[PDB]
Amino acid sequence: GCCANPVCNGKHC
Repeated sequence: GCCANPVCNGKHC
């Protein structure tokens, strides 16, 4: 997942 990523958190999470 990419929810741990600062931006992808709010993107794909």
